[PDB]
Amino acid sequence: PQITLWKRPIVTIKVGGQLREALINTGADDTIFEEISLPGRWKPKLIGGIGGFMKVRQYDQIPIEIAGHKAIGTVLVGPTPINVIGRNMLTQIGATLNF
Amino acid sequence: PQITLWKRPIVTIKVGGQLREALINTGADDTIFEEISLPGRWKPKLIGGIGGFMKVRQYDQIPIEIAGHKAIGTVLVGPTPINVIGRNMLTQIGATLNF
Ligand SMILES: CC(C)CN(C[C@@H](O)[C@H](Cc1ccccc1)NC(=O)O[C@H]1CO[C@H]2OCC[C@H]21)S(=O)(=O)c1ccc(N)cc1
Ligand SMILES: CC(C)CN(C[C@@H](O)[C@H](Cc1ccccc1)NC(=O)O[C@H]1CO[C@H]2OCC[C@H]21)S(=O)(=O)c1ccc(N)cc1
Repeated sequence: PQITLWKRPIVTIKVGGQLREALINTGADDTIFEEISLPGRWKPKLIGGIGGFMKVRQYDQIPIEIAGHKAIGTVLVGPTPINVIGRNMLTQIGATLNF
Repeated sequence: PQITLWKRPIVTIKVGGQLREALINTGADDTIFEEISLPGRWKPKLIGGIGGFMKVRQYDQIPIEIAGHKAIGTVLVGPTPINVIGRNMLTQIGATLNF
């Protein structure tokens, strides 16, 4: 698809056998969801650093479907106020910015 | 241009008779630069809200050139750690996300 930016670019995601809404965020290195059960072994990760750190669970090699397109990558699970699709996943779907 | 997302999408901006680097950020509603002198009347604005607020100077109707393309819009000036081009400006240049 082609997504214009007059509204926040929030899209439907398939992840962990569930559906979630998430913000497509070119400003985010990583993809993070609030609390979802995912498969495999996780490890703790501290993220952020600008004013403090948030501890999250890092799951690698998670399949997601982002508005119809399949991606595999790292998904962080933790107490984010806003689910986010970051560049790690956007590269996998071939997302570009165009003007 | 077409910008891939394997690196942070940082681009050269012309603003206030100066050059700055800024992050193209689809996750940001607004455009914010660290401290730059701009023309016109500003007003204070509190931004954020997620953990606290940052007070910034809001300048309206500021021309910028974002990798070659002219945009006019609101520019916030304040103590951001990272200069950001947000959706307010991205819509003016016709920036889209495509996959
Ligand atoms: C890490 C996520 C929970 C949230 N994100 C913001 C985060 O990257 C901020 C971005 C940031 C940049 C400049 C100034 C303030 C915040 N950086 C940061 O270090 O925040 C710290 C704040 O306390 C800790 O808890 C979260 C991470 C740690 S994000 O995915 O990029 C993001 C960015 C903007 C929006 N609207 C929604 C999500
Ligand atoms: C407002 C700017 C200074 C910074 N931005 C982050 C900001 O939107 C966070 C985004 C955010 C989202 C979820 C969790 C934490 C932070 N939201 C927020 O309310 O932050 C508050 C923190 O203290 C105050 O100072 C800054 C604004 C106030 S941002 O332009 O979207 C931005 C986002 C990510 C990066 N890497 C760089 C910039």
